[PDB]
Amino acid sequence: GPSGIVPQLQNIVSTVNLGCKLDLKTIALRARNAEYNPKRFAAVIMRIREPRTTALIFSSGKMVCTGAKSEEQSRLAARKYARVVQKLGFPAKFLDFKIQNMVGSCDVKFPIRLEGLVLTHQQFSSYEPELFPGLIYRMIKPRIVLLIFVSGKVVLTGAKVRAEIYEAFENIYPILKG
DNA sequence: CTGCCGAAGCGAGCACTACTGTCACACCTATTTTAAGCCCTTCAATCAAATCATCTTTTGGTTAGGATA
Repeated sequence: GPSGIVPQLQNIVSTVNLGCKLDLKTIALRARNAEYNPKRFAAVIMRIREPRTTALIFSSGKMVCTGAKSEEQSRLAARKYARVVQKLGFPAKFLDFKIQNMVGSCDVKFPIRLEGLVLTHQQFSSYEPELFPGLIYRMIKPRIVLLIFVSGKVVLTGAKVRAEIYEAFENIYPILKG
């Protein structure tokens, strides 16, 4: 059963279609929050604290936002940037909101001997202590990629909802225990 | 007044990896979030090697406990 520690989400990734053409130079000229460094990259990157997130905008009318701790928080930040662009003088719309990725982490509070895991799980676990200190495991159900360390803490990514993170956590937990 | 054919020296066949005309798709980086491990600096707290001050062990000379020659 559960060890009493829940996987806390660390990140959320989401995108929405603004539905109109925008001028990045105009945004950099008007908005009190903007980049335009075309010498490096022709784009504008936002960020707000409530929710704590970073978003990025193009002239093509797409938005990519990331940084929240919950999917609904990410959507709130997305709608905040949509409001900002609407009051920037652009006819922005909050259309086709899609959630792309999230990151979570947890712990088991006992040491992990990676050698046994690689010896019994090499077919899906990649161990290489020379470059990346931890161990890499790719999980199929659901499409999750997992990082495991000796300290017992685990990083989970590749899901679309917190339920997937929890379910993968409890799938791996017996393996971590033994 | 023009023309044939020999003598000797040449030759062959057998021994139970350099550029150029394109072209699309790679190369390239705009950022988010971890979990333990990273390189270099850079100063600060602690340390230990070397040097200075002084007590003491002994090597040449004076003193009065001590003695021969």
